[PDB]
Amino acid sequence: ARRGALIVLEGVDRAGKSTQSRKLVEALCAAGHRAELLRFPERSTEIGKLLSSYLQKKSDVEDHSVHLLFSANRWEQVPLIKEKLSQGVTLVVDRYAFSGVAYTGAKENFSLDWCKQPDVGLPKPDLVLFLQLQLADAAKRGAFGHERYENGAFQERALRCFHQLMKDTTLNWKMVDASKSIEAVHEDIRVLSEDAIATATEKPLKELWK
Amino acid sequence: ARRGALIVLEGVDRAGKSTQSRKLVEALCAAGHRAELLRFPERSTEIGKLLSSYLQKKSDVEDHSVHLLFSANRWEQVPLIKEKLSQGVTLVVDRYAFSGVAYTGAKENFSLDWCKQPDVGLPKPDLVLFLQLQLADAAKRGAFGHERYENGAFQERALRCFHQLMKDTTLNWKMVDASKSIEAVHEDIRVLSEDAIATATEKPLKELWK
Ligand SMILES: Nc1ncnc2c1ncn2[C@@H]1O[C@H](COP(=O)(O)OP(=O)(O)O)[C@@H](O)[C@H]1O
Ligand SMILES: Nc1ncnc2c1ncn2[C@@H]1O[C@H](COP(=O)(O)OP(=O)(O)O)[C@@H](O)[C@H]1O
Ligand SMILES: Cc1cn([C@H]2C[C@H](O)[C@@H](COP(=O)(O)O)O2)c(=O)[nH]c1=O
Ligand SMILES: Cc1cn([C@H]2C[C@H](O)[C@@H](COP(=O)(O)O)O2)c(=O)[nH]c1=O
Ligand SMILES: [Mg+2]
Ligand SMILES: [Mg+2]
Ligand SMILES: [Mg+2]
Repeated sequence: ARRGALIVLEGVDRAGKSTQSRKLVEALCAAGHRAELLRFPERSTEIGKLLSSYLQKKSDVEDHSVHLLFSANRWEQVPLIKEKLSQGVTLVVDRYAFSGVAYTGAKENFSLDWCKQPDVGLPKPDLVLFLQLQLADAAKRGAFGHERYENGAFQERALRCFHQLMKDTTLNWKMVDASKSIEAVHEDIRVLSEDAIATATEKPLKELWK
Repeated sequence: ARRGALIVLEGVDRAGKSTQSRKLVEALCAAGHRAELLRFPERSTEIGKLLSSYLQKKSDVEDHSVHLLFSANRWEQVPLIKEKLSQGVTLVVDRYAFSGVAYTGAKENFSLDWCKQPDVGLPKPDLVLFLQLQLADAAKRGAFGHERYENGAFQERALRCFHQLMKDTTLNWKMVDASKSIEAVHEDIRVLSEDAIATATEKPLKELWK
């Protein structure tokens, strides 16, 4: 059976990830692909609830612990991800391990190396779209929410960490100009996704960062 | 202020860790030290409950996720551990990161390296007592419990992983002949502990595996 592709959308807050992930799944399904939507954090699980409470500031969680919970929250979906891909379903994922490293990396004394380790071995995305736009342009998209990390200084530090990660050529990173209109960004992402879905059927799923 | 020592007790199931940890705290306090008892997993926290449910077989947890939860369960106590040690309190800990690596390492496809990473940077123990005894002798101490890992094949594989870890000379590992009587084992551990408490006041707390 021809496997589905694992496509991840990354970027800072308000980059358009959730909008574009939803629209990409809709468009791929309308074009005859079997595509499904996933997101991280997956706030529905027991770990997910801990993470949601933390992000809402309803609880405080030690920084290393929360970093590990974010990773554990990905691992608990790995059996499902592998099964779906093997069944031929393409998975469009709103955030993945890259957000995990970039957001914890925005905290002092968290090396990129330590942050990556827990996620070493996850299913490696076939395509990582980075929805690029200036933080000042993202800032024009209404106001910051009230969750943790939703402030200018944290986003700036997370973006710099994403830039560091984009130096890993082991991954198929594709820059997307996320400053355009919702429909224009969508078309760019959809074309990239269709190419990746066709090529993913030619090579086995690999392991991230290993 | 003269810091307390961080003393960890490790070993296979039924090696006497919990008995000896309790008795060591009692004896140190009776000798005028400020010593407190800790254990991992710390089953009282939100993460701890997840871990307890898993160990009781009330739930299944993906292996990488549970490994990370075990580590997160240590990290969430790090601020407390650091504060207590700095206040001069010696902490006697029933299991730590070594058990975390040895038990997950008993599962195929879990490298020692990947298992160590989440715990890299925890407070480094001043003394790691390994309560050594043949698994066949441990087996004579009543019957195996009903929790996960409480069977001969898993314990054998975990012991082999502990042997691998004991090759790290970066740690002050001390072998204890845990086959002796409760009181004899206790005296050996108590003498080792008193020496370590005196020397811990001379050097700062370090970071594990880094
Ligand atoms: N291309 C775009 N131009 C303008 N506003 C946009 C664009 N894409 C999304 N938005 C709006 O910006 C906000 C953030 O979009 P969202 O998709 O939720 O981003 P993210 O998940 O990256 O935070 C929402 O109000 C959304 O409607
Ligand atoms: N030295 C010893 N000799 C014989 N039985 C022992 C000894 N130490 C502990 N035990 C008994 O063995 C069992 C396991 O001891 P415990 O301290 O709970 O070990 P652990 O925490 O390593 O599983 C308990 O019934 C305990 O009373
Ligand atoms: C997936 C993931 C998200 N995050 C953050 C990024 C966002 O600030 C936050 C909520 O995500 P969201 O913006 O997609 O709703 O979680 C981490 O800190 N680590 C992670 O592993
Ligand atoms: C601390 C720790 C324990 N364990 C295991 C060892 C025991 O089988 C189990 C319950 O511990 P206990 O024997 O000390 O009650 O948890 C792990 O698998 N990982 C860990 O990080
Ligand atoms: Mg979003
Ligand atoms: Mg015990
Ligand atoms: Mg390494």
